[PDB]
Amino acid sequence: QCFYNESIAFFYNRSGKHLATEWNTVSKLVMGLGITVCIFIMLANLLVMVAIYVNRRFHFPIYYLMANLAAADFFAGLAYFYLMFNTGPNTRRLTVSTWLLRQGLIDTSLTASVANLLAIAIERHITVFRMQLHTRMSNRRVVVVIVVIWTMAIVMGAIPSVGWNCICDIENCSNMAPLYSDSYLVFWAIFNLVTFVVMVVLYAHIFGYVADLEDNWETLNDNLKVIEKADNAAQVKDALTKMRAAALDAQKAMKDFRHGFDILVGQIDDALKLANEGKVKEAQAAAEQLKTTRNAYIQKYLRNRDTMMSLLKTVVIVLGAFIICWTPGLVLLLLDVCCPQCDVLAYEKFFLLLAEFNSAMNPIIYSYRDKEMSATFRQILG
Ligand SMILES: COC(=O)c1cn(C[C@H](CC2Cc3ccccc3C2)[C@H](O)c2cc(OC)c(C(C)=O)c(OC)c2)cc1CCC(=O)O
Repeated sequence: QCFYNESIAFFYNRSGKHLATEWNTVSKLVMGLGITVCIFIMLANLLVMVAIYVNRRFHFPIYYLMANLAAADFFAGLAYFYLMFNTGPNTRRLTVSTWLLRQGLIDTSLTASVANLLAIAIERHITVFRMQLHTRMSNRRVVVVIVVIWTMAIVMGAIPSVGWNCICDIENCSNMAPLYSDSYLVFWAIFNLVTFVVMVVLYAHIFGYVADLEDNWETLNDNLKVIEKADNAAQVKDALTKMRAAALDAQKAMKDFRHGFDILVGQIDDALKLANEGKVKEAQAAAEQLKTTRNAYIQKYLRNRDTMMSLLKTVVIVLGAFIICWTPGLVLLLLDVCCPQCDVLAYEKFFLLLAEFNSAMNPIIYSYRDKEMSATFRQILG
């Protein structure tokens, strides 16, 4: 059993897995659809890679990482192509080395996209707290990041092919993968799922913080209108106190915004002292000066935040579609070794195609969300 010159039939028969010898009706269609999707992945992801390369506006650290994510899908298109060419009766034709090759290329392609989305999540986590994009230094750093993403992918796709397999542990072979160990699949599934959870936390921290600044901005604009209304001294104080409390929370997060909001804190505190003395008319006039202060920075940050949030939402849709299709397949790996006789693993071909379609979903997402990219795709074809 331990690295014997045994065929794939030996491993597949011992575990509760099917092995065909004849050309089945569903095997012809799963191969037929499989290749058709693979050709589309190798064309749609290649089109968006050329689009970022030729267009001047897409020469930024965030868009270079998107091209690498497409390159990972392009590699996946080649990985699933070799898989679909060796499915059904052609599975028997595979040797021990060639089985680990088709399985290895798929494991490499997943962690290539997993580390890419992880790097994009970190990229968006910095740019939101840094307001705008970085300089040329980051573009040189992105090249280094791309190397780290692909190096991690090659290593993660080599770990089961460098000793961690049930070849010399034939009794601890999984029902789904007859050459892969149960201990590896439990580790692999929990590794990719914990990465999905920490990525959700990263965007939840971004959306939560954006919501907190907009809430403080809503409190600042609403209470400003209250002071404008001819009311008593007590009505002016309660509005300014609500503004001072909103400005201190907005402060918690280059030196332009850090020393920008504190100017408003000073102007509100000076307007508050006027109301405490008894000067209601002077307090309303000082609050009118706060309106001209905020109107000077909305032309420097509010116009640029809309383009940032438009790209941020697009990224979450790419990540969202990735979780919804890959999680049932990864949960299936856990139920394969930790749930014996509770449920049959019949839906194995369905979850495979579900994750395969995602490699084609990414250029479709950028086509209807990104305005500049949608016009660039037509320029290449013509
Ligand atoms: C193709 O048509 C099938 O019918 C078919 C199905 N299989 C079995 C496995 C699919 C499961 C469904 C699925 C979907 C998404 C993620 C994981 C999983 C596991 C597959 O070997 C595999 C194992 C993985 O874990 C290591 C992963 C990963 C990376 O998590 C993997 O990436 C999708 C794919 C094999 C075949 C064909 C060969 C055969 O057996 O004759």
